[PDB]
Amino acid sequence: MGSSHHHHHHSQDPMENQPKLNSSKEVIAFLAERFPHCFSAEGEARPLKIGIFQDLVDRVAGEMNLSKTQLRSALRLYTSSWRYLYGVKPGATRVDLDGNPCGELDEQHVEHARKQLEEAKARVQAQRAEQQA
Repeated sequence: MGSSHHHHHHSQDPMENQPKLNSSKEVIAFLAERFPHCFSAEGEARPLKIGIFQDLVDRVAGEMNLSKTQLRSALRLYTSSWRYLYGVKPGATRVDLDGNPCGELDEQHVEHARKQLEEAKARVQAQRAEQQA
């Protein structure tokens, strides 16, 4: 069974590809089992891009449980996470799923992206609680 044979790459992820993606959340999780650099699953998120999705989709998609758009949505879900934009605006992503900053940036420029959350934070702020975990 399975369309893609010797399909791309699974790691040694703790989450594992247990639930069949479910068209958003747990596909980050796939994304992450698949892309230990790009994605977490472990984690809330990490600075990603969005146009990555397309790249993903090279790789990701209907390997298990994706019809791309039910992945691009994952790439909405966790991308609406803050933890996502703890960098993401430029190549803050650091990945087009090989691990190039969507090849868009260096890191010393997504360095400021890395501080654009300090923009966020600083906007959010007030409470002791913000980046507290």
